[PDB]
Amino acid sequence: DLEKANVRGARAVIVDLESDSETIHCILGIRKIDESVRIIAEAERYENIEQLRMAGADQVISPFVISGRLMSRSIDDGYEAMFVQDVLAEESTRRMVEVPIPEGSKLEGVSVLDADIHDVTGVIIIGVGRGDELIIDPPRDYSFRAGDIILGIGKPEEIERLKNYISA
Amino acid sequence: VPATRILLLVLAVIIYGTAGFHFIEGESWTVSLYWTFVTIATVGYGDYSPSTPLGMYFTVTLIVLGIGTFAVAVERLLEFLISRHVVICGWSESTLECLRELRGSEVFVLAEDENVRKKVLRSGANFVHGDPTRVSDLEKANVRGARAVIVDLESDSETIHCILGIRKIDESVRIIAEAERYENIEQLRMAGADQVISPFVISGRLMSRSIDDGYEAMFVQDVLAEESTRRMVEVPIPEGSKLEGVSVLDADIHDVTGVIIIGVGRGDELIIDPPRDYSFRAGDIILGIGKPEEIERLKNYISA
Amino acid sequence: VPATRILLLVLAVIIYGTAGFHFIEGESWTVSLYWTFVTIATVGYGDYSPSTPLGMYFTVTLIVLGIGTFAVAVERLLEFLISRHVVICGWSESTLECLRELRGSEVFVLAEDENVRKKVLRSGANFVHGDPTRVSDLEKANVRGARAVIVDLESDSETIHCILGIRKIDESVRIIAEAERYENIEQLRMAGADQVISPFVISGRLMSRSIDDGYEAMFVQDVLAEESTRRMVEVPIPEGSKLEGVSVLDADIHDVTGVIIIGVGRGDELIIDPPRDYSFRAGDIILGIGKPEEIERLKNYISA
Amino acid sequence: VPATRILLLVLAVIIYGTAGFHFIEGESWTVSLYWTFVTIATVGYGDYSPSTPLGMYFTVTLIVLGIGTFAVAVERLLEFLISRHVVICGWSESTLECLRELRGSEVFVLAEDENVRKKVLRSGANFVHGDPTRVSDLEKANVRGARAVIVDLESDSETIHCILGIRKIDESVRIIAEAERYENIEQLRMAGADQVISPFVISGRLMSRSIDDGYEAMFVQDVLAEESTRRMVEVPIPEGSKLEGVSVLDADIHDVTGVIIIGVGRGDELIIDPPRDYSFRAGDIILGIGKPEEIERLKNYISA
Amino acid sequence: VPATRILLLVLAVIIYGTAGFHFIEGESWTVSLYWTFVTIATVGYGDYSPSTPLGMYFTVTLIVLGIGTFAVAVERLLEFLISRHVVICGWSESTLECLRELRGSEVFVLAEDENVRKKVLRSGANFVHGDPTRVSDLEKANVRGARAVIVDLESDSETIHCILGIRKIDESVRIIAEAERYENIEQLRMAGADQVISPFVISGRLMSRSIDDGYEAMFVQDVLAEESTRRMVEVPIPEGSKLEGVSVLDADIHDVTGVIIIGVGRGDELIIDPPRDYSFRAGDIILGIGKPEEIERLKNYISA
Repeated sequence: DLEKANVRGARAVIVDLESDSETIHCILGIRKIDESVRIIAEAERYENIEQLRMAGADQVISPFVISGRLMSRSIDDGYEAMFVQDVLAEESTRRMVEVPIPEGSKLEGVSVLDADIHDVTGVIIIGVGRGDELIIDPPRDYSFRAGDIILGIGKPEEIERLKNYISA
Repeated sequence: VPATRILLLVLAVIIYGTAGFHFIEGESWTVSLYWTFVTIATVGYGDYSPSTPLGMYFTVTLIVLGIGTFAVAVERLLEFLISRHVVICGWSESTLECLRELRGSEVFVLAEDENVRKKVLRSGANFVHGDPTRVSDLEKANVRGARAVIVDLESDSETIHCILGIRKIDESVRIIAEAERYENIEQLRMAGADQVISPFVISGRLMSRSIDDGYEAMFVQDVLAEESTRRMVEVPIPEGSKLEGVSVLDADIHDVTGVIIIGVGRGDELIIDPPRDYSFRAGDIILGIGKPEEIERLKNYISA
Repeated sequence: VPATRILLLVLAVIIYGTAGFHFIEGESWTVSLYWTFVTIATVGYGDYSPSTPLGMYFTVTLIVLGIGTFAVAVERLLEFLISRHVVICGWSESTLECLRELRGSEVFVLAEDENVRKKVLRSGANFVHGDPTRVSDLEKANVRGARAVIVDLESDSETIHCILGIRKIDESVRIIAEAERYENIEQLRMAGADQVISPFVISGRLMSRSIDDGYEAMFVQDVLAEESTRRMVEVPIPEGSKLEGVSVLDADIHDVTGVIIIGVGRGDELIIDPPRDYSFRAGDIILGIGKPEEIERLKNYISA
Repeated sequence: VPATRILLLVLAVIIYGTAGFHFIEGESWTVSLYWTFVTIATVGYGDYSPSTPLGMYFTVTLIVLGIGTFAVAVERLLEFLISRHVVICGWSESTLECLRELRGSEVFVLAEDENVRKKVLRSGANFVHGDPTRVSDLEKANVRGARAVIVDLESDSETIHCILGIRKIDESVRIIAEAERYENIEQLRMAGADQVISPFVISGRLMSRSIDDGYEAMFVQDVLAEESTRRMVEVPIPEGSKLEGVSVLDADIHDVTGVIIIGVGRGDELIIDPPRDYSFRAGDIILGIGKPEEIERLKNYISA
Repeated sequence: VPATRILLLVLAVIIYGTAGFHFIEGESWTVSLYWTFVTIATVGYGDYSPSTPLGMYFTVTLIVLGIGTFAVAVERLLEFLISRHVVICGWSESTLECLRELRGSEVFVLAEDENVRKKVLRSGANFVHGDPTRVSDLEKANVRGARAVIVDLESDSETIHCILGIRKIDESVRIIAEAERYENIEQLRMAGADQVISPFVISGRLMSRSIDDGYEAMFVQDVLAEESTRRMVEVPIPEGSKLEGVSVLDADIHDVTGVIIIGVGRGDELIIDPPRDYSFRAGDIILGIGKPEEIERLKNYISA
């Protein structure tokens, strides 16, 4: 019944079943068929995240851990929960985006201090990602590479200015 | 048997014994009271004892009627001799991780299931048995003196009922509710919750944004964890600081400190990525991301 | 162990101790009996005690055989020592509010469920476990001597069945029933109910008369609540009163007393807004609304 | 704790107390033993008591080590000092009326529900908790030594399972089963029930024959009741009677006695309204209807 | 109540009584301490007793506060004065028969239900309440030191989850699983099970091979039952035996010993009906069927 639903030709599989044992079983059944498809799982318990990542899921998203950490941090004032719940909605004025660095750009080897993204463009640079790691608030000696992913927050005019600023 | 009834029964035995000994044996009221206690407790010093046949018969009756009554009374007596807090209504996984993050504070848990008391007492929180929708059981768990109430019940109807019960008790306490469905967010805000945290909407948007590459989910689940090098903390601008009237363009907080100023909040409104001519005030809550050394440097920079 | 067997065992110990002390130590039968109680109860005054080696050995045997036996006997004894009524058949919300207003009297609640025992005993009524449709379980709850029986069961067929059972037991008691549907009011009155109260018909009529403005529902739910200023009282006309044979036009109750005469009743009939030619009799019940000062003025007005 | 170990512990306390009092206070071994019992039992007459500081300290140690030990010892001692039947599997209304008709005989009841023990013990039958389909619980209820087992379970599958369990235990006992459906009669006979009583088939045929006038249902429900003047009893023809070889046409039992001979049975076969040339034997069971005077006359007529 | 707290409470009573008697009645500290013990133990010799009204009142207070406290203290004191295991995860029929054959060893049954405790303790195993999928509830049941873990849960996903948890705890223990479907045997072996037993595949193959005549099912269910005459035994070849380097054609086990050589095993492989050129080694396991006399003859045959 997995091979019914075209897992081989797919580009991403999202696994959210009724329990976590069923999620690990379905992830093993998916990895039986296509060993390179992207799997996004969902952990119903905190202990099972390393098991869901060992079983084969590329990205594990645990909603109850995020909910508990946003509940415990909103006792005083909930600016963090407001930030998290408002940056994700595709209706607001500011958007969190991923902008890739093309080959032949103007920022090969350029450090983030000399690049000066926030004053020139207006995009808040919260992280520079590469491969399967994300470096949140990178230090000033961080030299860019062609192939890095810049994760930022800004108005879409600032996003267009950032794409035109890093363009080759 | 209710403790108060046992109290009356033992008092009646005491009156019976004291009056009987006084009238039959002719000892004073005080001696007779003392003799009655000594006898029904089975101490029996023998400094006083009946010397008449009637007194002997009476004493046997007091022994039979009084020793058991006194024994039950003493055992019942044994039982009675032997910032603010946070109240949690309902038991789920979200409240479990919230209770993990709330160590060092006094936490009550109001839940209907009796067989969760072991995990509530192991997590470090006092368990209060009851129904969270009922006002009397809400009241017992000290909703009045709390600083925040966290409501996570099975459905949204019970959550709205709990929020309205808490608003019937205390109109000033903080309610943090959790939405199970998307459309009930505005209704949970209408009932009186101060902030509604909808976890399945966040999870669905992260699962939708994690198709190409999952940097957003990594960012959220990393900065919410208090284990990384960078921490999301809110610094307040104190009364009488160097930053009143100064815009963020004149400030350059990321240039002088190294924290990433991702938002400035006032009251219950937050503006993410504020524009350059946004004038700072005293009381605006700065939401930033940085190392704790940068956090202490930011506190020293915005000082009075 | 059956209580009666424990009784025999303790009596046997008492005989053994009394005869032994009498024969070995030479004290009177009465002193020996008293000494036996004092000893096996572990009181031990010491006014009497053995003075011979045989008596000492005997006393140790009595201690071993008697103290445990007496202890078990007293604890078993503990268990046995430790207008007219109203019977309520079934447990629901209507009987709950009826029990809330009926404080001070003796109420026996007859119900099938055993888990309602704690809430019945906390509301202030003696719980009688049974089936309200069975005749034997009705006779267990003392229906014969009661002054009213309130029937409210799960369906309407069960209510007619319980009414038929009570009428098989007693042909004079007052039965109050609750109808679930409008069609069964005549069947409940034919089966023997002295008054049928239909809550859903009242609720539907109030919900349909509350569309424009709901002063009818406010009037009903304010004069039935015993916390408001005005109360709906029934004031009976005594024999030999001043108002035997006067019309209600000539009597003029409202201006002289302050009460509002909404109706008068006789036997099992009621005349709402009685016309001016209605001549009063003795024994009539006056249904009125007023402040309790006006109620006492009306009561002093209709005196003999 | 094993009783014998408690015995050793109390003996050790007794040795400790007796030797201590003898050596410290200088009383005789016998007095010291007596004092030890009086003290550890908490009797405390005070005829003997310590008079030295060492004796006082020692006595407090004996009190602490000895009173609990003696208490546990006496309570353990307390414990040591202090035709055939019919088994019914399952509890229904049919078994309730069967148990009403079976007064004076020893009846076991094997049922799964624990909350029927009160009505089983009130009806006059011993209650055995268990599952009737399991062979161990079938065995406990003494199926081996019974004379008849009556099976009335919730369905026909459980009834057939119970019949096969009883046939696994005893192949000679009598099983009386009840069919809930019509088509399972031959299967309940295949499993091993000696007679299958299908009540809904009898009820349906009486309800079908009672449309015009209900004389058949009146006849059945009247002659089965042991309250009418006529009774359906089975008389056996004894060995060596006057009726062997004599046909019913030569007999004229209704002419000489007045009973109505409605059937003659042999073994497990019954022929209702037998023809005139049916030759009687010795051992044929005559099924008749008549008054008990006619029954005694019929017994005197067919005698040896 | 913790024993140490009860200790403090009784010490506090002792201080209260001793100081009170000393100051009110004027006896020495030692006599006052002794009197306090004699009184709160309810011994009451009467060698010392209060002689003033204040002392009498005080004594009644000590009696009430002290007798219960002392009683609880002595009972608490009473308490202080007076190969490797196999873990079974889940409870079903297969684990029940496995527990029936595994008598003599130590078995820890880990199960979610609490009502299986009595049948687990009656089958002869220590019950450990928990969830077999959780890692902490696995580590509670001592999986680390066991010699085999038997996993049989409700579904196959739960079985794979429990196997992954045990492999996270221990990488050397032997895991035996039970497959519900034929597709999950390879997933259970990849997840880490040392042996997967599929009962439904064996049952389906035996039911399909029992159409013509069922000698296969009789063979399997007779050689697995340890009540028959023949037993299926594994006989290991020791180091230094007489059969190192001989073929099975030249060894000729069956005529000289009487056993039937159905297969030989090495490591984790098995060769059923091994060909005649198979040369024996040391450490090989011989799987055979025979009478125990033939088994002992084979064991003496393969000696060093």
